[PDB]
Amino acid sequence: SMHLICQSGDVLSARYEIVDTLGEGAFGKVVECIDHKAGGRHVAVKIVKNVDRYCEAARSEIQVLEHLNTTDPNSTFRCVQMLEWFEHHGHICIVFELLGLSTYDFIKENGFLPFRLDHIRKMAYQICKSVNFLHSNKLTHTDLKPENILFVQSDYTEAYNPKIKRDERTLINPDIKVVDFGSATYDDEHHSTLVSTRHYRAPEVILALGWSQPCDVWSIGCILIEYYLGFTVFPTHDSKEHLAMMERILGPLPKHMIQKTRKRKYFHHDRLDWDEHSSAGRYVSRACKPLKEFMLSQDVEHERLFDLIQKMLEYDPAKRITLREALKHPFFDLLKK
Ligand SMILES: Nc1ncnc2c1c(I)cn2[C@@H]1O[C@H](CO)[C@@H](O)[C@H]1O
Repeated sequence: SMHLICQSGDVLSARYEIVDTLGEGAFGKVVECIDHKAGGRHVAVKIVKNVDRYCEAARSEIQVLEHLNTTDPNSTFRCVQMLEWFEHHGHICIVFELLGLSTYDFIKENGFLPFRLDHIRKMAYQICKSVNFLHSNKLTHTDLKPENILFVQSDYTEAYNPKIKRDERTLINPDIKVVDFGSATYDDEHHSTLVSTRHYRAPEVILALGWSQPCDVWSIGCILIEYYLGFTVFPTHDSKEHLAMMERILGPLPKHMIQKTRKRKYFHHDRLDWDEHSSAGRYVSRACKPLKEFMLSQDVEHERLFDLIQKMLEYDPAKRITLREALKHPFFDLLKK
């Protein structure tokens, strides 16, 4: 059991002393450690469950990272640096540079308040650039979400905010890196139709129409909205409900995608088989609404962000904006000189 080897004070590989837990996922956990063979430098160690599927994903992640960290040794494109890996009591352990809080945890610890728009702009730009780098190297991440975007330094300043009537944390440096390459898939590898359920899943994934780089762009759209609102606009883990939410926010799915899907169960006469008047249906109607109605201001920068988000949430992955195009969107003009 992981609990036997992941506690504060334990030593891994005769080297890494566990300080505390940084975070957890399906795979196991990530712990901060003091590296006694590198002068006491603190690092992050990802301790992977001794379970086939996660061992496999960990081996894949290692191969992806060897490739990315070799192609981009200075982390210009902001993928986390893997320092090494080892085994410990049958657990794969991957050692990474220590980063700050995930963008998820920062939001959580700031009372679910959104990020300020200028930070959203910088972070969005970096995410697009980082993931575009992956896209340039024939990779799709597939598991982009706020937990997998981390601040390089999550240090903040804190003031009372009269407008919200609560104390607010403001981030000092919004620079990020992307983590978790355990699902990342190369173009020449099999893109399994089977993908497991998230808030950040693209419609082509849910409908098993095949996926590739565009599914990442969808996820990034979901992320940006969450950064803007402080909460997710797809809070479900049921697929059909997810599709009903999409329809409420973005309009009906394209007929041609509905026609092509193997997932006939969701539909009836090429319309989503969804009772709006069920208790779940009434929840979807009242919680979800057309995308633009989530805007907190009509100011032009808000309108620019939402225009980009809308393009990232194009249903048809063949028509969805690419990250290469996203990087030229007007929302990013303020970052250029
Ligand atoms: N290198 C790192 N430095 C600091 N924290 C890290 C990492 C990595 I790799 C992951 N995490 C934390 O663990 C959570 C699940 O991966 C993430 O969501 C995050 O909270």
